Amino acid sequence: NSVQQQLEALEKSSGGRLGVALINTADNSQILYRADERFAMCSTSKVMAAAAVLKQSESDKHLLNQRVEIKKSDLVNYNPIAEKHVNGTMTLAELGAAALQYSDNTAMNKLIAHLGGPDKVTAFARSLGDETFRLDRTAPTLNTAIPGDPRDTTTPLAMAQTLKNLTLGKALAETQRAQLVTWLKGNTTGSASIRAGLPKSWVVGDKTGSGDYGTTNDIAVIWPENHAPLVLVTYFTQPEQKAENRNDILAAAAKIVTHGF
Ligand SMILES: *C(=O)[C@@H](NC(=O)/C(=N\OC(C)(C)C(=O)O)c1csc(N)n1)[C@H](C)NS(=O)(=O)O
Repeated sequence: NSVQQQLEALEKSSGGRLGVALINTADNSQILYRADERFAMCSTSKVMAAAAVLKQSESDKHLLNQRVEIKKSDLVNYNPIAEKHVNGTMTLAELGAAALQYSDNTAMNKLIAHLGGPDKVTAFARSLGDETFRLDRTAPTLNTAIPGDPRDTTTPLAMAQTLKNLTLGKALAETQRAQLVTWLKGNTTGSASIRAGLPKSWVVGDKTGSGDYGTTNDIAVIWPENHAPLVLVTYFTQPEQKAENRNDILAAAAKIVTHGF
């Protein structure tokens, strides 16, 4: 059956709602499934916050090494890196690395605070031509992922387009683009998500997110060995608040849409 039929069948088996957008940069073709529907981004939103700081750094050569004080009161629900630095400092670069590669929620919050609040992350997305993205809350409440809640949402297509712009395209000056890509490639949290649906030796940069309603997300740039890059967003969410997360669904979707590549 067709790729579309395969995705529909995956969603049917899934017990939830699947959103996929793949951009094949070889020919600019797309594989879209519920790609204009809103999903809670959860921690995939951290890419936008880190990139907003990278944009600022273009015009401030001291920004990435700027010290940020980490206090006990900054710790939240999940902060494996920031907890190592309580009573000390981390640089903005180190906070970007922790936010993206470990999904440290304290690090995300420091990025947001530095920028001046969630609305400034939204403004940065808008500056990239993304009319869809919105950040409304800090971590961890940005991961509540309540069905139909527009807060902290985007669509798979909007996020795939913006991720392509960020990592391979026109959003950031070169040094900054390269830094974002280095961060994403070194992600530690994505083994069982998109990466698990791909050949083991393909190079991937990604950012995961998991929240309530079993909301299980991953956004990736994928470099095949003999082909142009693919940009892939896989979002998944479920009807019940305490549903288990389902990274296996994301891996399955990735395998479906990258077949033949
Ligand atoms: C981002 O998506 C972020 N999610 C959370 O902080 C929530 N749970 O995360 C962990 C991994 C601890 C979990 O047990 O699911 C969460 C659930 S409900 C709520 N308000 N927050 C995590 C840290 N990012 S990820 O990339 O590791 O998924």
